[PDB]
Amino acid sequence: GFKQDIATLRGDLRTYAQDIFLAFLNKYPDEKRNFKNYVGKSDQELKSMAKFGDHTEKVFNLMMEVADRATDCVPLASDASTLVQMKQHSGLTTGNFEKLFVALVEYMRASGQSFDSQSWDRFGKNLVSALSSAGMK
Amino acid sequence: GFKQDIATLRGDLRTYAQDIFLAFLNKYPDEKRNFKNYVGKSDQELKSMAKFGDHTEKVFNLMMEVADRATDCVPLASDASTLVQMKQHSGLTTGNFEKLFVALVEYMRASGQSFDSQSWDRFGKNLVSALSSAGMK
Ligand code: HEM
Ligand code: HEM
Repeated sequence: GFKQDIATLRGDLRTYAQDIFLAFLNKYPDEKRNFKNYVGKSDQELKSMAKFGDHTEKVFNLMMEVADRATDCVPLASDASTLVQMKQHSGLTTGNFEKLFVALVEYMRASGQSFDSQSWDRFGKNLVSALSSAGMK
Repeated sequence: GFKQDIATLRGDLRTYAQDIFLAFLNKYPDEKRNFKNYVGKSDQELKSMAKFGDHTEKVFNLMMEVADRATDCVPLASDASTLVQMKQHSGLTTGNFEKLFVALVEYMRASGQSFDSQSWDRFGKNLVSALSSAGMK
């Protein structure tokens, strides 16, 4: 289930983080514009870029902690507040996070591994809800 | 405390894993003989190899899972058994693990962060005991 999935992703986190974030950027090409120097690059070029590798690893390290601290796929309010107050996320909305979780769930369903994709769908919706209550537009 | 330390380390797992492993190898150069692929290389050469980062991240992820499952810094006997039965740990003794934790605690005390270095010292001692009880020489 959900708890074992966190363990599965952590076991190969660098690979999963890059694969899932690329799936997001390719499913929603407009989301590349939030990032500098991502446009015009294929996936293998992105994986060679320092800031891509560093950001995606930090995204997923923290996301797995938020998932780990949730109860029944509902995140702690404090984790939602933490994500809203990050200075780097100045011009983000919940829609950016919504789209990331649609791509993540789609990646899990296509993967052939036994992820609990329904729980991740719930987790993504509940995190978006928490982000809005914490102050994200 | 200890539980926050796990969250700090997991937040930047690949970076901490490499720096701590290098601190171990450089404090105890005899231990590098166990890692034939890493002999003859400086710190920056090792950090530039993908296989070094990949290995240290996987190892450190498992160490954090063991630490997370411990009670009062006492690891589960089942986790100690997993570590003893791993094929890559054939020929290791509890002395190798003791040296790892001396270097870990030294690294935490020098880092200038608010790690609970005393709890990690206790966890290392209790892990060494559990490894003996699970069959390690
Ligand atoms: C979901 C969990 C996320 C976490 C934990 C997270 C975390 C971080 C962190 C630690 C940084 C470091 C600042 C830096 O050096 O760039 C950062 C920057 C950044 N993040 Fe995120 N982020 C998340 C989601 C997103 C999403 C969905 C977007 C969508 C656009 C995004 C866009 C950015 C951007 C644009 C930067 C600044 C780098 C740049 O200007 O290209 N993040 N984020
Ligand atoms: C709590 C402490 C430790 C944990 C959780 C741990 C875990 C692991 C894991 C998961 C692997 C396989 C990694 C991979 O697939 O690349 C591994 C390999 C290995 N470990 Fe450990 N280990 C620990 C302590 C040690 C110590 C103290 C030593 C020696 C001083 C050691 C020596 C080795 C060696 C030689 C390998 C083979 C690496 C290779 O050939 O690629 N381990 N360990």
